Amino acid sequence: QESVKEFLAKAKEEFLKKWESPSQNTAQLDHFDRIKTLGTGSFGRVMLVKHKETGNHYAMKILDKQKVVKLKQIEHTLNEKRILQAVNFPFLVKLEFSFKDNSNLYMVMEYVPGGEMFSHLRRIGRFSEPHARFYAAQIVLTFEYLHSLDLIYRDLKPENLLIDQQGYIQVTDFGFAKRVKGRTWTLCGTPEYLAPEIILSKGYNKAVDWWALGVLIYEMAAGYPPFFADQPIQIYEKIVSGKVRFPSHFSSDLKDLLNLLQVDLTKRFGNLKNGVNDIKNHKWFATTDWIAIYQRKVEAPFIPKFKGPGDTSNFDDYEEEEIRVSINEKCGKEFTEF
Ligand SMILES: O[C@H]1CN[C@H](c2nc(-c3ccc(F)cc3)no2)C1
Repeated sequence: QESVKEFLAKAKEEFLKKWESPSQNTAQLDHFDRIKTLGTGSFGRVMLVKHKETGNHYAMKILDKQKVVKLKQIEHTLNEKRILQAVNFPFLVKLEFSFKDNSNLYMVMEYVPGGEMFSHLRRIGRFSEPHARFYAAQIVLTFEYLHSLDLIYRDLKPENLLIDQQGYIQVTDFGFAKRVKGRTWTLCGTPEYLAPEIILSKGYNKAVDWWALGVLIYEMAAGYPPFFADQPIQIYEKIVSGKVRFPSHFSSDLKDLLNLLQVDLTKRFGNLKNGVNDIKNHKWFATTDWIAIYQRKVEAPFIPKFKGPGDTSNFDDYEEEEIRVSINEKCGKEFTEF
């Protein structure tokens, strides 16, 4: 459709202008009050903060430079910030500011108070097909956008999909996203969502995101992932096997679409001559109005319960640790471009 082709051509022009001249150093730490830890990992965490002059709330991702170096995440961290400052799409969390100091790297993002899709899925058990289809359509459009910019996302899982005040998705965590025109080789991603070609250490491409969409749709509609097992090595054996079992409650159209979980990447939907259109035109999506979804004109199946833009009740509790800043600069060379 020409209107879609023209939209994507403008989207790539605007991305490239920011990609080639990235913003830097657009805030500082003492402009914000720290409120609460929203999540934690091996080299970073995310904290709710409030801007002291405007009163606006944000989610601030804080990375310790020395730990980034030690866990071999330098390039990944530079990818994350350079991509986030350049993209713009209705279903991607927005980067508002970025900066660094002697000790840390900071990405200040919009705060989405409805919490992770993962929490809501585990509460209710499983989503109906219409409810799963509403979220899946947003991921299909987001991947069409990212792939047209030559970006692979590589971290799709329910924990990275936040639910906003209108019940739509905001994708967060660009820590494994990368600009790739051909193949790439890094081992990364959560075990249950890895495509076979990642597990087998091959040069892989954007088809790994369409595989991960198949895992996400199965998990939303079943309540558990298709290759579940107790330990990673057992998960990986099931992934490479070519076999999947579907619950009897799945529709025949859903089973047929889940062409996404095709072990041969050269036969996988999203990676054929018609690209994303094989997914968008599949019978499981026959009731989906793609333009209305993009315009946020569809009524969502679920509106999260929260009291206001500072409420943290849809996130969980972590031990609260200091944000320390050394008097000496650490790892200045490695992070020059941030
Ligand atoms: O053998 C026992 C122990 N684990 C099994 C299990 N059942 C599910 C499940 C989750 C959500 C659903 F909607 C449906 C089923 N997850 O684990 C049952």
